[PDB]
Amino acid sequence: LPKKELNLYVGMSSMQKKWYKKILEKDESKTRLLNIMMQLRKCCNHPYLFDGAEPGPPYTTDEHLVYNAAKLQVLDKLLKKLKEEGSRVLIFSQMSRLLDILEDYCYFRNYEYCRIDGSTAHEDRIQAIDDYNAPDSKKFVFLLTTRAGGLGINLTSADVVVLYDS
DNA sequence: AACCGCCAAGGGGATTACTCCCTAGTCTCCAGGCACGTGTCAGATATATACATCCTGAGCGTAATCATGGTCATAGCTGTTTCC
Repeated sequence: LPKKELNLYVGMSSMQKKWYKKILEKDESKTRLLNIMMQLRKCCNHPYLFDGAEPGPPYTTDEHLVYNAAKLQVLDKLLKKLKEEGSRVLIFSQMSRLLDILEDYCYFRNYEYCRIDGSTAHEDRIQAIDDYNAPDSKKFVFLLTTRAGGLGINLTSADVVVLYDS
């Protein structure tokens, strides 16, 4: 059985277009751009990563996060579809900090999962893998990094794997 | 949460060649600024008064202390009662 591949070209969120211009035109201000590569990469990845895109002193946790994000709207659609389809999904990303927001947004949707990140533990890696690969595991999603997570482990219990970033 | 390894990629510091035009040296020139006389004014001088202010009690207020009274507690005395 082969594998399918689709590249979900989604438009960059209009809400963060303010800050994306604020990065291109150097408009928010008075910070580093020593690696314009990464700065645009983080804005390409997620807006709240720039330390002030989340204005709330209580830091509200609601649909605004998926609202202000370009990708998570398609993610929310695909998570709803794959939940009914029973697809056991794996998510890969580069920024461990971004995964915190996904961990927070996983809490919002109340999914079971296990978060493996660079330098979590030794026994925690084993146990989180076991719970995810446990038979009939309801851990519908699985947070994982890119350069720390997928270098030899087998996840045949899963079928669909999604990249947040390239 | 520092440390350390790791990872790729712009980024700008380095190097080479060249051009050029601006500053240097000279040189001609002259009036600006510096010495050189001089009066006048604004600080210095010399009193006198006005005033602030400190000093030390003139006195006044305040509290601290001793005096003084009243009051209650306890002890002593005796009268009453009951018992043999």
